[PDB]
Amino acid sequence: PAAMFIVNTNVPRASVPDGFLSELTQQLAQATGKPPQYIAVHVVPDQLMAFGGSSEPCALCSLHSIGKIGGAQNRSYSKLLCGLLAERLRISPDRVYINYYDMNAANVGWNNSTFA
Amino acid sequence: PAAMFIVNTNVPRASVPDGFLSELTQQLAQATGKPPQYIAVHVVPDQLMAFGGSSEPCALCSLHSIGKIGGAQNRSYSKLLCGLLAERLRISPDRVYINYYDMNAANVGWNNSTFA
Amino acid sequence: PAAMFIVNTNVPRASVPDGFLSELTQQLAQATGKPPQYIAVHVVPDQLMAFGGSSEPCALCSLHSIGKIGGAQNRSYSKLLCGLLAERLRISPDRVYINYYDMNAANVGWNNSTFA
Ligand SMILES: CC(C)c1nn2ccccc2c1C(=O)[C@@H](C)N
Ligand SMILES: [Cl-]
Ligand SMILES: [Cl-]
Ligand SMILES: [Cl-]
Ligand SMILES: [Cl-]
Ligand SMILES: [Cl-]
Ligand SMILES: [Cl-]
Ligand SMILES: [Cl-]
Ligand SMILES: [Cl-]
Ligand SMILES: [Cl-]
Ligand SMILES: [Cl-]
Ligand SMILES: [Cl-]
Repeated sequence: PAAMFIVNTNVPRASVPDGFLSELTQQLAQATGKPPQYIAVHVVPDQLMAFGGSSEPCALCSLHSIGKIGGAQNRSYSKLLCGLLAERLRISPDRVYINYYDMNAANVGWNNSTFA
Repeated sequence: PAAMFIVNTNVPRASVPDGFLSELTQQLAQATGKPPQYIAVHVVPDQLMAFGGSSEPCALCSLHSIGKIGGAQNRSYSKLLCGLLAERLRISPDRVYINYYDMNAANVGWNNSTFA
Repeated sequence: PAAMFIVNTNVPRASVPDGFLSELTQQLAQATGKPPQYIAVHVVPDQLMAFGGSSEPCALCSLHSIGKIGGAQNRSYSKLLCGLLAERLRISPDRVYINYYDMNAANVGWNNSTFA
């Protein structure tokens, strides 16, 4: 039942608020319905990035999840996650892409095995 | 109609030209037929990498796009992108991998929603 | 026949042993049956990450391969790779995810073309 969220951004590290990784863990566990134990978060600041040819603040993100991915769900995750990047990192939501991936359990390794 | 291009390389940051992300943005806009506003670019230098067991300059890259991905198009993008990586980052084209992803609009978040 | 392996971890760079990239290359070549010349490896230490909300050592990894991906094969790769991360980076196997991707040859660029 794993899920993992990565955010890559040109915002500097010092502008990522204390607790951001915990907030992402908590809110993604609520949004996906998964226990927080199985949510992993990876935040990558200070990146060399451009969005539409502008180097103003932006983010490129991915959510990989075993299940809980689909049309309506992804719209709800995007409202949640773009809102968090706007409020916490001051990145405009129209300068964020988030790619969503529904992983088959047999294609996710954990603890010397897979979830298949 | 988003697209995005990521380059991970062991070439040092000082060797990535200041104009490289703009050059990639413009050349990918032309190659995909998309307005440059829709293209995001991310360059990640100074990485700990090996390609075929050697740590000479190399790159591992990804192009994710809503449409404009397919057998013939991907052959053409590989020539474009190997040319840019060879000239601007001094990477031999046989030390470049590019993974191509045709993303469904429902699986790309932007601006608080998805493109579906 | 390309394959590539990426490990992202919060373990510090100084904790990644000399020879780790070579060990990954050789062990993956053996595991996948591919010649090492086709294997790329990418290790990303010092990352800002959490797994289950905790920032104890963890890793998020990916193996992309043209073929040699499947249920039993991925279980075997997970035992190998978690074992290497435990022995070499001191990361607990229950704090590792590895995502496996079977890439179509037409979607992997190399040297001015694709593998199709
Ligand atoms: C030069 C040769 C040994 C060679 N190096 N190499 C590195 C990565 C991926 C493929 C290849 C390859 C090939 O034989 C082509 C035809 N697949
Ligand atoms: Cl679930
Ligand atoms: Cl934090
Ligand atoms: Cl999958
Ligand atoms: Cl679209
Ligand atoms: Cl080697
Ligand atoms: Cl070398
Ligand atoms: Cl998709
Ligand atoms: Cl070889
Ligand atoms: Cl199998
Ligand atoms: Cl182990
Ligand atoms: Cl594919």
